[PDB]
Amino acid sequence: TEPRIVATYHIASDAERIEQRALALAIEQSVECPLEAINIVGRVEDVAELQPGRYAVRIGLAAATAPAEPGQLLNMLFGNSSIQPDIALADVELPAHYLTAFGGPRVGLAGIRTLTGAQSRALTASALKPQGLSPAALASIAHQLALGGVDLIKDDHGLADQAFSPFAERAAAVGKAVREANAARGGRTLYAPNISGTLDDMRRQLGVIRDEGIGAVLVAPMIVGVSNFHAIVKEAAGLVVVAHPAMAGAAKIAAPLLLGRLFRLFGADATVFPNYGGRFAYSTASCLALAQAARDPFGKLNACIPTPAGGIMLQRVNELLRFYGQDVMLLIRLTEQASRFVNKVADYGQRE
Amino acid sequence: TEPRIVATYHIASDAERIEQRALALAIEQSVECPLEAINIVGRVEDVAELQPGRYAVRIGLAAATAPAEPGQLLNMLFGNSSIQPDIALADVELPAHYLTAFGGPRVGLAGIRTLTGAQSRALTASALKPQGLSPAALASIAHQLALGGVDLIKDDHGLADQAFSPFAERAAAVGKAVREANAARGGRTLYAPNISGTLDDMRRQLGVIRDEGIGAVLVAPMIVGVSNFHAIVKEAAGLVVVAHPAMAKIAAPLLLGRLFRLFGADATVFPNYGFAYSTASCLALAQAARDPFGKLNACIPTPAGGIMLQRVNELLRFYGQDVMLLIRLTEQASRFVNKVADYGQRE
Repeated sequence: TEPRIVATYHIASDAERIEQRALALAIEQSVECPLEAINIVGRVEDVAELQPGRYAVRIGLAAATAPAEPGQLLNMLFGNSSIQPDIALADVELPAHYLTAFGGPRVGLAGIRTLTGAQSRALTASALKPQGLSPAALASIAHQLALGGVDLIKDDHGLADQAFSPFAERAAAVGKAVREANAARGGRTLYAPNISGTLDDMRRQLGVIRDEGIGAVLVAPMIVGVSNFHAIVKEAAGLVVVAHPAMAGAAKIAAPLLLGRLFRLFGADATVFPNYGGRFAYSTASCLALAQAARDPFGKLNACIPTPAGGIMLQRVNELLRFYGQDVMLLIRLTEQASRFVNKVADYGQRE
Repeated sequence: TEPRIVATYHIASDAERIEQRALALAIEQSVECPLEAINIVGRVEDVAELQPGRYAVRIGLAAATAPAEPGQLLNMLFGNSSIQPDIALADVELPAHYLTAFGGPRVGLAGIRTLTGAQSRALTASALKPQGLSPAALASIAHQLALGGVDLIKDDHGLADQAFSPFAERAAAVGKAVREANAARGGRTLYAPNISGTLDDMRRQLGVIRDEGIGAVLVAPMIVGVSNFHAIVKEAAGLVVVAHPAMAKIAAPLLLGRLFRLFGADATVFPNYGFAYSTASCLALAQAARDPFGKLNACIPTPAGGIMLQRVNELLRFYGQDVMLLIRLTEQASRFVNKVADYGQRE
């Protein structure tokens, strides 16, 4: 008897129709047949009331149907049900063999700490914006940020391979600028350029990263396909792999499960998400759960650093470090103001 | 002045906050900067009240930010905003150069008609289920379906490369069985096996399809990444490319109809109103798939649902005959196929 995947879904339904709805869900994410058309059919393990009108439903899905293949796993978890308006995928309990197969973060929270020199303090990141800029202007900005002691500099997630500032030219100009800053200040700032397109495009761009001696990379798994994201993770070669959540909301998969657990499972070393109280609508509950899914014990897998983003000002730093603890990377006269932020973070939870 | 992409979004907002929300939208899908941090910024071209609490917002996005690269285009259209709960992407008006570059369906509605032998009638499809059967048992089902004159046989979208029926073994067994059936009844039934995994996995599986002489392929673009779906379309070599909506808030007509078509889908599967799709949405999806769209071929809308013998005439009145309805197996199959063939002709 092979152990099942237990997926938890949240369903908007009545008490009258919830039992029926749950069975239909088991079918939809299994054989997708009437029973008359027929170990493989999904089992309704449990139905619980979260509150009136909203249920949690545990479904046992035959592992046979979903090999350790990211796309196919997602397919069996939520492929068809994603089209329904009354359902969200909330959590997934995978058999241990899935965790070993996928392998999780290759560098992880501990690895990034070592690379950046952040022993115990929280880390800092910034993005290169706006995307209209030439690689030189982007480079100049990166230089100022890195001069300020920021741990990780990432591309705007919108930056890809535009004539504006083609990937090759941008990675060179920026990576060069970050190195120079590191040398002058004795820094260990990382740069994560955004790789894009087909798997062919992504590997070519990874080629440039490696050739330029760049130490990190940014990828939006839900854009490029999780199966390809995972493939790149396996080719990353000690690079810090930073995941971005672009298009993660297109289907109703809960953020903590997706950006936290699944992204981590597939190989993300850091994972970007909109902080509560930022421009987006994540609850504090969700942000905390996301952080925990990224960090907490999960088989033998490395932790992934939660990387919150939003209106993160000098005034928010202590709040966020109280909220998240110090195992977090906060994403926010440039060099001066950057140093201000960096020093505020470093000073957290130590003697005045 | 290069023409902009004009994306239309639907927003849940009040009259007091809508103008502001619209501006923030324009920024979010553009520079994603405060203005203090800086023709790239998105332009709010128009704001209109659909119903109280619901606005349609037209945003002019600089084409330079979104090359003709499927993933990146989706990125700039809705990457970030897909995270927000108050917005949906409803339509997109692309500069003609986008249509030319992507190329649309290589076979199209006309081409599938020719391959299938369906001159003017609606077409028919069925899926191989349940998942978990051996390649031989799947093959046997395929044979019975094809014997009934069904135009296209697709893998269950859930079928991939599982141990119980590996892609190579399934494609061979099922492809053979469909050919047999064809030779026996003088048929032209197509088989579309589901390809998946990484782009490497997809090309290997595509290689098996071509080696087996199979005439179609099934792909879920939102699973495999639209950029890779489009890469496969360019390698499909005259195979009918059938899109499946697995993992598809982008409005269904825009995504399954227009965008899938744009990227190269020759047929597009979607849940019929008869899931939660409205009749309005199903009709619009059909139209997005079929109607004039630059010089691009039409993509055949392929509705799926509890489509029964008693539903055929309804659905053909609804969609017209440029449609492929998805749904003693041979006797009951033949009965569906003949019903479809008989629609809108003299008794």
